[PDB]
Amino acid sequence: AYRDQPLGELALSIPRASALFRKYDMDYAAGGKQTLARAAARKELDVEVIEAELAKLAEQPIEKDWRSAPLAEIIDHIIVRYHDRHREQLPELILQATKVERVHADKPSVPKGLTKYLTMLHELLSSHMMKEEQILFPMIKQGMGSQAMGPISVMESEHDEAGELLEVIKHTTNNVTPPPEACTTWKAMYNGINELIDDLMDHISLENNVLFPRALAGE
Ligand SMILES: [Fe+3]
Ligand SMILES: [Fe+3]
Repeated sequence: AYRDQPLGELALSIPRASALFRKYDMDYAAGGKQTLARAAARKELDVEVIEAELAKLAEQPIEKDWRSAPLAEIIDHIIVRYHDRHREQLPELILQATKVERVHADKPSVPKGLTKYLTMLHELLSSHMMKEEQILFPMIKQGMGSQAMGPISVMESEHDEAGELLEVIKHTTNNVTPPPEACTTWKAMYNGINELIDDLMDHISLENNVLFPRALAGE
């Protein structure tokens, strides 16, 4: 019956379900309202297998369940756990990609364009996180979340843009899989990319699937 539940709710209730969905390239973050059934069908996946994997994960509860946590605590968590980390992650990745694209320019597997797309993502996240921290999050903390349809819709649109950039970054890097000739810096950079993707999806998931709907509902 997991297939009839939304991707977002599964990711938020089952430990490491997020990483399972990442493995299947299912967008539980911006597309978290869609059922696992619909997502698995769009990708021609055996949904029974996925339900078995989720059942194994669900043997234990999620260590921290944010679905019912105070919105102020969710906001403060987002800022430290995700916003502050993205601010450090992206500059480092941009410099690594520049070095990789230069040093391995001749090699056929080099992820040409990676720096460009990381820079685009960094520019988007920088302004985006500033708008949330300076406009939307204070509004929610003040209790005006029920009036935030406009601002939230803008943020969710920017989340979609970030999702599109993540898709290009994954394609450019053969789904963040380095070639055999990959140097240490190359492999380390891909590990950092996967960490960024993991974090940004959980980050967007927490906003799209918990903070924003609960704020709009007046919680
Ligand atoms: Fe955010
Ligand atoms: Fe956001």
